[PDB]
Amino acid sequence: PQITLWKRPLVTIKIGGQLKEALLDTGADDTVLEEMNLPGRWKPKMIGGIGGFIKVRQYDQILIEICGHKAIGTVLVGPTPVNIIGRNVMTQIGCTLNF
Amino acid sequence: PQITLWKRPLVTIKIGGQLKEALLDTGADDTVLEEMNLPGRWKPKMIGGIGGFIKVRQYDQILIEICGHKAIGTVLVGPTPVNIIGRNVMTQIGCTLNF
Ligand SMILES: CC(C)CN(C[C@@H](O)[C@H](Cc1ccccc1)NC(=O)O[C@H]1CO[C@H]2OCC[C@H]21)S(=O)(=O)c1ccc(N)cc1
Repeated sequence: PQITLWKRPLVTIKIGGQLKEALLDTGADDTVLEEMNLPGRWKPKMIGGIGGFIKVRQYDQILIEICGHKAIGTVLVGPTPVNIIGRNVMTQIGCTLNF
Repeated sequence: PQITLWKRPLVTIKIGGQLKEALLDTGADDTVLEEMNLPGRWKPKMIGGIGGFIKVRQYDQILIEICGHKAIGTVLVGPTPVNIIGRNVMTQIGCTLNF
């Protein structure tokens, strides 16, 4: 779909059999989700924002479904205030910016 | 133009007579710029993100020029690691997400 930006660009994702709302974030390099129940192994990692860093668990090769599209890639799980879909996923569903 | 997301959606902006590189950030409600010399009055404000919060100076009715397109609105200045063009400006230049 085409999405204007007068509101936050929220989309419904399905990941690990769970339904969540996440922000389409062109300013995010990778995908970060609030604390969630994901299966498998993971390697620690820290990511920085506008206020500093957070420590997260990096899961590899995780299936995400967004508004009918499917993507596999790295998902970071940690104390983010909001679920964010980063560029690593949006490239796989063909998301573009247009002005 | 149309912008894929395989790399950071960086653009060049003209503000306060200065040229700067900024990241088009659909995940940012407000525009936040690194420390820079801006004229006018302002009000203190704090904004939050990944890792915590930061103190910024809130400038209102500030002119921004991106790819010729002109916008006017609130510009926050403070210790952000990256210049961010938020939804408050992208809406004025007709920016949309498309997938
Ligand atoms: C977390 C969002 C709800 C809000 N953020 C916008 C977001 O795009 C930031 C904007 C951003 C971009 C670069 C550096 C700091 C902040 N990017 C970010 O945190 O991404 C991190 C996760 O993947 C990595 O990608 C880059 C940093 C990592 S934010 O920077 O904190 C922000 C919050 C409020 C306003 N008014 C303006 C900006």
